[PDB]
Amino acid sequence: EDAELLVTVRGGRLRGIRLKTPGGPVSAFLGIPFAEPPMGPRRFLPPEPKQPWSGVVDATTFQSVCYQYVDTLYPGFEGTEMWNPNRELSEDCLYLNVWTPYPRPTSPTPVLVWIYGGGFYSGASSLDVYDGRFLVQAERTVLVSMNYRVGAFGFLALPGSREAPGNVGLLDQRLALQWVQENVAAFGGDPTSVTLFGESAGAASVGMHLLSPPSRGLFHRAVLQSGAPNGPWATVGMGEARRRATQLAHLVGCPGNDTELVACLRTRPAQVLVNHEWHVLPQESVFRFSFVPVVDGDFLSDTPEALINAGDFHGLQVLVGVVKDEGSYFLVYGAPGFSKDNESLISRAEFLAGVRVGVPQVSDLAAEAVVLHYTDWLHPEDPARLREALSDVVGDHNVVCPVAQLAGRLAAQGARVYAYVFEHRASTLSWPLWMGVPHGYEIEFIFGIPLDPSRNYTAEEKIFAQRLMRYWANFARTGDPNEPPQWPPYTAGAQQYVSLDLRPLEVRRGLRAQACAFWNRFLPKLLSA
Amino acid sequence: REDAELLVTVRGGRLRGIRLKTPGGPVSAFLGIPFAEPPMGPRRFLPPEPKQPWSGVVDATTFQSVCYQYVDTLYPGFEGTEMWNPNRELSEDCLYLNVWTPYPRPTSPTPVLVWIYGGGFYSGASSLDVYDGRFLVQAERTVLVSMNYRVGAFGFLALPGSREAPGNVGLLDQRLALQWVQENVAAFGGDPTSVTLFGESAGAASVGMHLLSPPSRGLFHRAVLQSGAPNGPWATVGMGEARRRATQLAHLVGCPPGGNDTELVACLRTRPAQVLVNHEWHVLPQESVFRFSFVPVVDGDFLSDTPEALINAGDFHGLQVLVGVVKDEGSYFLVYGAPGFSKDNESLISRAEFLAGVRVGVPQVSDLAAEAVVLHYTDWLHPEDPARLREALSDVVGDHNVVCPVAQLAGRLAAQGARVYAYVFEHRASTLSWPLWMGVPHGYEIEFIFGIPLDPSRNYTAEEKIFAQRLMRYWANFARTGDPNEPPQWPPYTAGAQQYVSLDLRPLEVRRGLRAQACAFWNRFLPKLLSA
Ligand SMILES: *[C@@H]1O[C@H](CO[C@@H]2O[C@@H](C)[C@@H](O)[C@@H](O)[C@@H]2O)[C@@H](O[C@@H]2O[C@H](CO)[C@@H](O)[C@H](O)[C@H]2NC(C)=O)[C@H](O)[C@H]1NC(C)=O
Ligand SMILES: *[C@@H]1O[C@H](CO[C@@H]2O[C@@H](C)[C@@H](O)[C@@H](O)[C@@H]2O)[C@@H](O[C@@H]2O[C@H](CO)[C@@H](O)[C@H](O)[C@H]2NC(C)=O)[C@H](O)[C@H]1NC(C)=O
Ligand SMILES: *[C@@H]1O[C@H](CO[C@@H]2O[C@@H](C)[C@@H](O)[C@@H](O)[C@@H]2O)[C@@H](O[C@@H]2O[C@H](CO)[C@@H](O)[C@H](O)[C@H]2NC(C)=O)[C@H](O)[C@H]1NC(C)=O
Ligand SMILES: *[P@](=O)(/N=C(\C)N(CC)CC)OCC
Ligand SMILES: CCO[P@@H](=O)/N=C(\C)N(CC)CC
Repeated sequence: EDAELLVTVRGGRLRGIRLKTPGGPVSAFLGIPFAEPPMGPRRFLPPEPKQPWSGVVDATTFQSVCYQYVDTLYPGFEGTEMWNPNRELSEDCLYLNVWTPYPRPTSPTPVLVWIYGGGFYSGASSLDVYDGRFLVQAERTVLVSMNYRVGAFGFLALPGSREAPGNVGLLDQRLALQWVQENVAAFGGDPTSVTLFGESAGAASVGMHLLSPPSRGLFHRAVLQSGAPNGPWATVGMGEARRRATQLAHLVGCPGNDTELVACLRTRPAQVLVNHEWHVLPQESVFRFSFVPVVDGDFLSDTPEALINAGDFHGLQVLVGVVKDEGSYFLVYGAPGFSKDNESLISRAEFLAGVRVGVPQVSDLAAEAVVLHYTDWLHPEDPARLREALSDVVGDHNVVCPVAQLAGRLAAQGARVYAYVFEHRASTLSWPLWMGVPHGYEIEFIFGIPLDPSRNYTAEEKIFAQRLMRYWANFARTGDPNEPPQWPPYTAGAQQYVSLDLRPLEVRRGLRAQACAFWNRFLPKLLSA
Repeated sequence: REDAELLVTVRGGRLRGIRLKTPGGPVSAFLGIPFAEPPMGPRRFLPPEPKQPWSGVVDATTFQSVCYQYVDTLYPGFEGTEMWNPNRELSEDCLYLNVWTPYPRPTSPTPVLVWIYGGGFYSGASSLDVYDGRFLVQAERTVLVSMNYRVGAFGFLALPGSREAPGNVGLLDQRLALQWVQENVAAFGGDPTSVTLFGESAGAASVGMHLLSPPSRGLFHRAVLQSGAPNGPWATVGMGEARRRATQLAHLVGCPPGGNDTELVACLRTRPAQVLVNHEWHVLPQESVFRFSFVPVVDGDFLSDTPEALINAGDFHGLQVLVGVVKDEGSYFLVYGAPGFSKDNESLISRAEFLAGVRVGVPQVSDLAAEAVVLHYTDWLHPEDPARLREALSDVVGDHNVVCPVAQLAGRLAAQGARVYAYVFEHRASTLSWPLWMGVPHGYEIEFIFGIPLDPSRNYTAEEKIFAQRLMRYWANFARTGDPNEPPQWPPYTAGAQQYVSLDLRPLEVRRGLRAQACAFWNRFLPKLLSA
């Protein structure tokens, strides 16, 4: 009966499991309840702290995945199934996981806290690609990851109402961060050295905790991978949030009091809400999600973009970056002429049609400005160039330029910023070659998944993964990824970043500076007049 | 006695010319042929009336007066500016034309080249040294004609709808000269069935307007547009703005002491010509470069619609045109008002001066339009580099006013049935007096087209004399056949391939795109922005 796997937290006693890695054992505590189950009357409500328990909670296996849409675009395809739930769906899903070295550390060790992505409509801390055992063994850190409510269950908002205030999925994350502050020392973690990191909507979540004062005291450093809180998909206004919530109620046979409305929604099975989730969007689109954080003055006192411009970020260190081809993944989900199973050599007409889908809810004039900038007017109809251009449109608008704006504003306002572009295409990648390095496929290297012997990564890849784990952990420990070729900080003027691939670090200038000047500087002025 | 080669009878009466010496042999020149009644006194602002017949022999032996115009004083005594200033006395009695013909007179009908000078519709003269037609005629055996036309208020002041000052009379001066060519050029040996118009800057815009005006279209067969287009943002003005500028000029000179148009023009006609010139520039609505007070007006008569509309909607089958630009169209105009610019220093401007220059180089556009210009012409990896900013503002002014209007005209004509040839002139003359940073400025291909390097009193290199002879051959080949190529090839310009040739001391090099990325902004996007 192993004392290393027995831990007492404030709520009671836990029993963990000893996990094997190629580098030696790891202690894991999986499925720790940090909130009361948000069931029945608690649906749509802020999380409530988990009440204490007697006896020993079995923390030896992942708990349920929060209720979410399950992707069916390519059934059985590894490229999509790796993101789908690998545990049963349940609204009883507010659990977190702790990985720690074996034996448990006696002195405080820096803590890494992972927030998964998935467009605020999906995701789980139990996915194979988020396995924390390799990072913990290799870099001697404590790693924490939590489940948080997604879709309507986490972000349906009737603003001003108590029954459905919105942003409760963000409050799930905050409660887990508060849990870390109060309990991580029992596992050997240092609550005074907590580094948030997340990808896609998880990166947008990290940025929103940066911009919400009640969350700012719960961590010390931040890593934003391929996502930003100022992304055009990451927040929604109060009026549009109310419209989407009201439209969902109509679609599921629900009725006008906000109270009556939510009460009827609470009688519906969770799967029924999921089945109508995508139908409340105003337009046919890619890279848009129905229920996302709402700007209502509470969690976010203003839009993330306003909060970024007006903040004093002295004393903050951030690590941000993007993959080489942020836009390609999303094109197969609705852009005309695109598929993972052919070359997606689109025509000019399909390109123009894709622009309206990839840049939804903008005026015709705004769309024409997009076409002007992303057309090569010496080769206006070349299919290969059009395919690459539409990928750039979607990737720049939704990921690269929001990340570039956040990096530049934080750096100019006192933060130390390190920026990267991930440019290695995994030898095991199942997506076609034309997609390049797609969104989300740096994660497996950050987590050291290539070190798993049962996988088919090359020897060079394993060394690459170990390099990236060292950068990320160096940043967690010191706020500086460099090993004491150097990685210089990103600044609004020099705009320096490094490329991450099998070659040594290469310093370059500009995160798509010409393109992002369009999205970040001109287009806001066009839309306002 | 008399040299029969220098005696010609036209419809108005008899003329006596002069024999000119050229390095290649003699040429007959008839300079100062009256083609209209002098538009003086009551005839000021009125359409030209044909010159009434005369008895005896008119001596057409020297250039006549320059039409009344502003005289540039930016760099007094400087060759780069003085070469464009009048070289004859100013007078409203200025409606004369010139004919150069080979000596002896041609035996069979010879193709005719007709030159229309530029000068922003406010200046210019057919008598400038750089327009000397003796070298083209001797080298290529063509007949060359050039005319004076009224400029400034005298040629383009418009009170639209008014009978006393209808506007566009300077264009009617050009048309009357073209009608004179049809009726009389055969007496000099010229072929009235093979007439090629060519002009530069506002002369090129004038050529394009004759292409788009049916009464002029029957008077010529081919066109050459050098560094100018009728669809340039400076080349035409609306009816209301023309009336506002004309009314403001009258107000500035004490007329009336608006109101009745007849009375208004009658008061203007009592003012000395120099008094009108002295107030010409004060009627512009905004501080700017590349904008001129009195230009052709779109009033439904000479131009039934805007040139852009007429170009987009026209059928141009059976037409051959040659168009082109110099390498640095914008640089010349920057020293005339862009902050931080001068011919006497490097003009390495700051970011603030660049932003200020954009409003001067793109006048009368909304703040949003100006922001679009700044977005496009800023290198956001080097947003404050002075050298890059200087080059960028030159591109802004050159693309907006010359390159992109020419590219739009070239693309639409080619797509709608015309045979188009396009060039970029990239040779900086060894004799150029402008600073090195200005590159190949606007207007400095003309001396090579006219073969000026062949003048023995000039100091051009031997390569430049060979170069000049190449260009004269291209232009005359086009005049004779509609194809500059010899009976390295010059391919036609098309809306898709967008092929043009570089003209310099090296052989022809074929390239693609007349600043396609930049001109997509000016020609395709910016119009949509201004309408919303
Ligand atoms: C590339 O594929 C897309 C997607 O089509 C699907 O996948 C293909 C592998 C094939 O099995 C198709 O039959 C599938 O529908 C093609 O775009 C579709 O084209 C059809 C016309 O044949 C049209 O009815 C659909 O609406 C199109 N779908 C989308 C999303 O645009 C595309 O034509 C293929 N490119 C080729 C073949 O060059
Ligand atoms: C605008 O004024 C003209 C000119 O009026 C003439 O000149 C003034 C100085 C004054 O002496 C008037 O008495 C003159 O008549 C008008 O054109 C004249 O119209 C009359 C009547 O139809 C005619 O007999 C004259 O020949 C015209 N003179 C011309 C054409 O030179 C014109 O009608 C006025 N328009 C208005 C007031 O709208
Ligand atoms: C480059 O020259 C301009 C023009 O100034 C004139 O020309 C210069 C060559 C020199 O002879 C000056 O004395 C002339 O006044 C400079 O811009 C001017 O700067 C002065 C004061 O420095 C100001 O009063 C004028 O308004 C400016 N004019 C314009 C059009 O901006 C410019 O500063 C010079 N650049 C240098 C020296 O780097
Ligand atoms: P992100 O939330 N993340 C996505 C789509 N992902 C699958 C590749 C990683 C979990 O994108 C929407 C912002
Ligand atoms: C539209 C303004 O440009 P154009 O009229 N021509 C110019 C300025 N010159 C002087 C270099 C040639 C006569």
